[PDB]
Amino acid sequence: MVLYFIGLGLYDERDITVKGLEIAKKCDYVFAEFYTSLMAGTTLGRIQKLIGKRIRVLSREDVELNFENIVLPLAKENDVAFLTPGDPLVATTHAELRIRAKRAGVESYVIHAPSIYSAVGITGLHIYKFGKSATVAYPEGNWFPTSYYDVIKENAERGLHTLLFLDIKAEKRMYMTANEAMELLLKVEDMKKGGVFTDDTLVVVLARAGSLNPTIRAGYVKDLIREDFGDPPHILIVPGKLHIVEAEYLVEIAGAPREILRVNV
Amino acid sequence: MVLYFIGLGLYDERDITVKGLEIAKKCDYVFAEFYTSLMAGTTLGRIQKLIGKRIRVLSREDVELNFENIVLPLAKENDVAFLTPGDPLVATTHAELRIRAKRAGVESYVIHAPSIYSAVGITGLHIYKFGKSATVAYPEGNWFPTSYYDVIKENAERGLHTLLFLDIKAEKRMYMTANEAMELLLKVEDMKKGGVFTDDTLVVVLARAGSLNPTIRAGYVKDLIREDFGDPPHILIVPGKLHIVEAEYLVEIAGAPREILRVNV
Ligand SMILES: Nc1ncnc2c1ncn2[C@@H]1O[C@H](CSCC[C@H](N)C(=O)O)[C@@H](O)[C@H]1O
Repeated sequence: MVLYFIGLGLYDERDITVKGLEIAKKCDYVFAEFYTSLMAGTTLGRIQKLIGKRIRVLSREDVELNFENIVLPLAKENDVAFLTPGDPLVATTHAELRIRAKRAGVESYVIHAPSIYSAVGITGLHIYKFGKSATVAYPEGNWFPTSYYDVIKENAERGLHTLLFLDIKAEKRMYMTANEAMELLLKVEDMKKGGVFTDDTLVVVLARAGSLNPTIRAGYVKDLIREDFGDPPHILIVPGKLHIVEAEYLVEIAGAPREILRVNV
Repeated sequence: MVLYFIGLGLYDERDITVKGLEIAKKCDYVFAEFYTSLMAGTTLGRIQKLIGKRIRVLSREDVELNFENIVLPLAKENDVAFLTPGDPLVATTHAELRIRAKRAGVESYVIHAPSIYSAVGITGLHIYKFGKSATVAYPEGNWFPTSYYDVIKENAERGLHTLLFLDIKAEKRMYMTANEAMELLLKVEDMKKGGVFTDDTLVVVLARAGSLNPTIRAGYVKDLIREDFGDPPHILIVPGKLHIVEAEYLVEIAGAPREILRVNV
């Protein structure tokens, strides 16, 4: 009669909360989705070993089209867990699943976990200064989406930071790198000429948040565009004007050039 | 030797990540602060029992004025952990503490935990649509903070949602309720008269996120301003223009008036 939405956290199998783990262990059935994002620091096998139960993986179609035929029927007479990378319901499509549960007469509860949305606090940038967020999508064929560029423009003009989620082909486990994102943005700039993203733009790259050894780097595009930030996942942030405290953290912790202390504050 | 900043999560001792728990258990000294937020579902004793270590609680003065005199000295020859509610670097000034650690020649690591900043996803509002955030602070003496009103105005004009952290005076055991925040906002509205926050404004309240049964309510200020949302902590949200699915979730899950389903595109 109960469905638990449980977050797995940021990077590996230990990023789930104690609450999430203990509840998952006592569930009769455990399902999981890895299409909204991936858990780069672990494997399905390691998550399964930790929880001590078979993990039934579901595709985007299984969920979006058949959630009520696959998960809810069992949740009706058993305790069922639905694992998701990060924090449940951050992904835009997850919320509606609780309405499906209600419609089916199934109680649902949410067990939170760390999300990249909040983990970016490790960049030293003040969380309250983050504006609207966006996703940088790979252009394909004759389609060249650029809405993320406008998001940066609107946040930056108001002195706000912009969190940029990078494209991920979950199924193929292929990640867009911060370098690729920077090239795209430079390409978009050359087309819109909005003076939003150039070689002189200060950016912050956060890779493998959740790991004990994430890569946190800050600097100008001209210098970071060909830098190796390590294995995925990568997150790109275009900060707005900096509070001196934010700048000092970027210099001392993220290796930012001293120049940001006088150019970006 | 090393210093770990470990988040404890949203509501109780089990909101800590497995990674955080396993590391805390092996530290030589464990310190913590409980003034940045309120964990309403646990006690110091329960946290101490879970980690199996005595926890030395520090006050705001201890941290802000003497972190480098109380904590860092021990981290030079021991493994030390500093625990905090929620995520250690969200809506706190703890990031600066990493700079102090560096200058003291101490390596520091960050272990994330569920944060209210991302847990708001449980309201059904799209996380990427949240703009700049703000804090509603208690007026003191002749000083009456009003910056949060302008943040709402700015976000709303862009169609973005506004997350409002509510004030806390830990040593006095005072936790601002959503009701008190709404009352303060109505007063700022009468002063600035910008039509930003009125009796007809739609708001969302999230109380005790992290618990299995948090209070999630949506409705007009005139109806919710006197409603009992239960024990603190509370967070207040002023949505921008709603997507149809956001409205559906607020109606189905947060008990919002069915009329909001009819969005004015
Ligand atoms: N479980 C919870 N439910 C509702 N609001 C919460 C909450 N935890 C924190 N808050 C809100 O956030 C304020 C503290 S701000 C510090 C937040 C913390 N670092 C985190 O990551 O969550 C509180 O006064 C309250 O308004």
